[PDB]
Amino acid sequence: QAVEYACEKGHRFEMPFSVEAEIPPEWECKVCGAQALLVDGDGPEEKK
Repeated sequence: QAVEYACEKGHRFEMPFSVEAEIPPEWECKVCGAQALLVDGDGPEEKK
């Protein structure tokens, strides 16, 4: 149960969210510096 974000740097990272939340389709890249697109955001974090 973790959300997965992928930055335009090419890196993917997971962050803790609510599994009953509407996971934001994009988030700031905590890894390197970019806008990271949320992947598999069906609803639950690790729904996929």
